[PDB]
Amino acid sequence: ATLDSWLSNEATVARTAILNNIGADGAWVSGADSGIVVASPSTDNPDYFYTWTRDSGLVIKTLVDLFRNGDTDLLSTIEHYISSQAIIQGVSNPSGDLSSGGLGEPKFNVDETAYTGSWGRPQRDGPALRATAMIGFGQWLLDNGYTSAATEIVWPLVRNDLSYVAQYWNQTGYDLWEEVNGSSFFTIAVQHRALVEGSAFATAVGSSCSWCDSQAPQILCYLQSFWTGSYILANFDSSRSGKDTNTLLGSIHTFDPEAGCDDSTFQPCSPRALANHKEVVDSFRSIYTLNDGLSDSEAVAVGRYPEDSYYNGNPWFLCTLAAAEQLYDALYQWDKQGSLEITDVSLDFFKALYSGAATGTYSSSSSTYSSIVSAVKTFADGFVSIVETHAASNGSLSEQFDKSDGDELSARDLTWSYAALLTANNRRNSVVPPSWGETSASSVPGTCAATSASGTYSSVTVTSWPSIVATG
Ligand SMILES: *[C@@H]1O[C@H](CO)[C@@H](O[C@@H]2O[C@H](CO)[C@@H](O[C@@H]3O[C@H](CO[C@H]4O[C@H](CO[C@H]5O[C@H](CO)[C@@H](O)[C@H](O)[C@@H]5O)[C@@H](O)[C@H](O[C@H]5O[C@H](CO)[C@@H](O)[C@H](O)[C@@H]5O)[C@@H]4O)[C@@H](O)[C@H](O[C@H]4O[C@H](CO)[C@@H](O)[C@H](O)[C@@H]4O[C@H]4O[C@H](CO)[C@@H](O)[C@H](O)[C@@H]4O[C@H]4O[C@H](CO)[C@@H](O)[C@H](O)[C@@H]4O)[C@@H]3O)[C@H](O)[C@H]2NC(C)=O)[C@H](O)[C@H]1NC(C)=O
Ligand SMILES: *[C@@H]1O[C@H](CO)[C@@H](O[C@@H]2O[C@H](CO)[C@@H](O[C@@H]3O[C@H](CO)[C@@H](O)[C@H](O[C@H]4O[C@H](CO)[C@@H](O)[C@H](O)[C@@H]4O[C@H]4O[C@H](CO)[C@@H](O)[C@H](O)[C@@H]4O)[C@@H]3O)[C@H](O)[C@H]2NC(C)=O)[C@H](O)[C@H]1NC(C)=O
Ligand SMILES: C[C@H]1O[C@H](O[C@H]2[C@H](O)[C@@H](O)[C@@H](O[C@H]3[C@H](O)[C@@H](O)[C@@H](O)O[C@@H]3CO)O[C@@H]2CO)[C@H](O)[C@@H](O)[C@@H]1N[C@H]1C[C@H](CO)[C@@H](O)[C@H](O)[C@H]1O
Ligand SMILES: *[C@H]1O[C@H](CO)[C@@H](O)[C@H](O)[C@@H]1O
Ligand SMILES: *[C@H]1O[C@H](CO)[C@@H](O)[C@H](O)[C@@H]1O
Ligand SMILES: *[C@H]1O[C@H](CO)[C@@H](O)[C@H](O)[C@@H]1O
Ligand SMILES: *[C@H]1O[C@H](CO)[C@@H](O)[C@H](O)[C@@H]1O
Ligand SMILES: *[C@H]1O[C@H](CO)[C@@H](O)[C@H](O)[C@@H]1O
Ligand SMILES: *[C@H]1O[C@H](CO)[C@@H](O)[C@H](O)[C@@H]1O
Ligand SMILES: *[C@H]1O[C@H](CO)[C@@H](O)[C@H](O)[C@@H]1O
Ligand SMILES: *[C@H]1O[C@H](CO)[C@@H](O)[C@H](O)[C@@H]1O
Ligand SMILES: *[C@H]1O[C@H](CO)[C@@H](O)[C@H](O)[C@@H]1O
Ligand SMILES: *[C@H]1O[C@H](CO)[C@@H](O)[C@H](O)[C@@H]1O
Repeated sequence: ATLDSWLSNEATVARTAILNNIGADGAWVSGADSGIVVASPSTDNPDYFYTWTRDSGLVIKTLVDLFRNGDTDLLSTIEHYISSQAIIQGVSNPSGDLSSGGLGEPKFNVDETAYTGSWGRPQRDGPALRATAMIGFGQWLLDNGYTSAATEIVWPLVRNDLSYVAQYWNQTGYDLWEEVNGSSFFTIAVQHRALVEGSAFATAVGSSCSWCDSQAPQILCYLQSFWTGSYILANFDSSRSGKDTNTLLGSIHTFDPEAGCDDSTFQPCSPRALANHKEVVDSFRSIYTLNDGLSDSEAVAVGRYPEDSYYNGNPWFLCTLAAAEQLYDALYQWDKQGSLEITDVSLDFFKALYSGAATGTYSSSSSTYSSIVSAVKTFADGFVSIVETHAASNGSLSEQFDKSDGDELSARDLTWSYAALLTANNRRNSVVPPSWGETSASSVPGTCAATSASGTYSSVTVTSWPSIVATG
């Protein structure tokens, strides 16, 4: 259809736009140092001309996955990013130094200097996201015979971030939206993932991560507290409803293609994540004029949380895309398992799309399965069509689009918007990321403990990169 063709062209635009926003040769961000991912080229109203640890880590993980799938030209970009982080980790900033909390700093200036003004800090998701981005590249290096680069450059950088996560996971901080000082779902979810794949990577390079091992099960134990019985609470210490796309992002960014529909890790197809999907998406149905007249079986424009007032509270391209991505992931999981189960917890999600839905197990050859997957795919594509409808004529994607008229607003050419388009398109095409080991990390301890483990910190100096030749 036109969505299919639009997506193919948009994937090309998205890749180009991301590169334009990375220093020091990116066309839109002159001034940014080598390997520095800039959030948006907007220098004023709003000023997003900074580098955030979260946006950078999410964008680089996307590029690493494209690279591993054959986009070999991205090699230099990834190397520059890793080199830049060896420096950033050691930059003294308002959150502290390398070994005293500095790794939790949310953003830095594009020239690698500290941002010293007031900001919601620290944001503890950053080190976890950066670790996940680097581990993926480290895995490729190991697999392709560049052991020294993996052991001497990547591992030591990752070791710093993993130590930060194990030491401070059980402390409050700001959420991914940089507004709530408390304990956040997305953050705890990505931290659990990071420690698990961090331990595997440490073993692979001939080292160890005892703090990853002792803390991962405890983070998972705590993660269970976020389930309210009807949806996933986005944050503790908040007065809001708790319905927030923060939870959809937590699910899609911790999606493991080898995982079943596991409730303990909130996988995309788990009953808990499906129930949550409907609760979150439904919260935007009556608050945006853009959604007027749409039925419960139709996709709608999705924002961050219903109480949002940032730029008056509007839908976000990356949030609308996350709503579609969780469903593409679920379709993949059901297909791989050869069945789909409907439980009392997820019944409402299914009933809204297929009125004949009833609890039970449906094999992939059954009529019910066929009806449900068709309806889910159409629903998911619906979210992507809304994005297509409001993207600029040349493919530009801003941070937000107007709740009433759909015009683009806030930061223009937002790097994260482009990465979210790339991942949603990939999942739609059944292109999935490497597994992180969820199948051996979904067991919940019988008793949760408020605890931590201190790892180790050491400054890394990147002398040089071996002449890596990527072909495939
Ligand atoms: C698809 O097509 C679109 C349309 O062409 C493409 O988007 C355009 O892309 C160009 C870049 O190629 C952007 O140019 C920059 O513009 C800003 C100014 O932007 C503001 O003003 C614009 C014009 O307003 C006037 O005209 C319009 C239309 O007639 C009218 O509506 C308005 O009322 C007014 O009369 C606005 O259009 C623009 O709006 C957009 O952005 C908003 C905020 O993000 C957003 O909310 C809106 O929805 C809208 O999207 C906005 O209000 C210039 O400041 C900027 O200039 C810098 O960069 C150029 C090089 O690109 C350089 O020559 C300049 O010297 C300057 O350099 C500084 O900034 C750079 C980073 O941006 C940095 O690298 C430099 O080192 C330097 O930085 C230093 O100085 C700054 C000083 O503040 C400091 O902060 C730094 O720290 C540092 O010291 C560009 O000229 C267009 O804005 C943009 N247009 C739109 C509509 O988005 C799109 O890219 C295409 N997509 C694809 C995939 O191809
Ligand atoms: C450090 O780790 C320890 C160990 O894991 C953490 O301790 C656990 O903390 C959770 C969260 O506080 C706690 O769960 C609460 O248990 C209470 C009963 O024992 C519940 O009454 C409480 O209810 C809230 O959460 C429900 C979902 O579980 C919601 O349905 C309900 O509406 C409540 O949420 C509202 O109220 C809270 C107030 O707590 C508010 O913050 C929310 O925004 C919302 O308005 C919880 O279920 C566990 O009992 C604790 N476990 C142990 C062993 O002590 C500790 O929190 C961690 N600290 C940090 C900073 O990470
Ligand atoms: C770029 C972010 O801009 C906003 O965040 C600022 C906000 O404007 C400030 O007012 C202040 O917010 C404080 C509240 O005023 C106060 O009531 C209480 O909530 O504490 C907060 C924090 O001190 O600081 C924050 C920054 O911490 C906006 O609200 C954020 O959502 C914006 N973040 C987005 C952009 C960024 C880069 O692309 C993304 O990483 C992030 O996920 C986005 O949400
Ligand atoms: C998640 O991982 C646990 C082990 O930690 C398994 O028991 C479970 O079945 C799922 O694979
Ligand atoms: C599954 O595994 C976890 C550790 O990963 C245990 O804590 C739990 O008790 C169960 O054996
Ligand atoms: C947190 O608590 C655990 C036990 O609950 C310890 O093993 C750890 O050293 C830290 O004190
Ligand atoms: C993490 O925090 C615990 C306290 O909960 C300490 O015991 C540990 O040494 C580390 O600092
Ligand atoms: C936690 O504690 C260890 C020692 O117990 C330190 O090496 C680490 O830097 C952090 O302070
Ligand atoms: C923690 O452990 C690392 C790795 O052994 C040391 O290099 C560091 O100095 C600290 O003692
Ligand atoms: C801690 O570890 C780093 C990484 O190997 C070294 O660069 C530093 O000198 C210290 O031994
Ligand atoms: C590790 O940290 C030191 C400062 O302690 C820096 O000089 C180095 O560049 C790296 O960031
Ligand atoms: C990397 O190594 C250099 C020395 O070669 C240190 O100065 C730096 O702090 C980091 O340990
Ligand atoms: C690259 O190699 C030099 C060799 O002298 C080290 O000093 C530096 O710390 C980095 O590992």
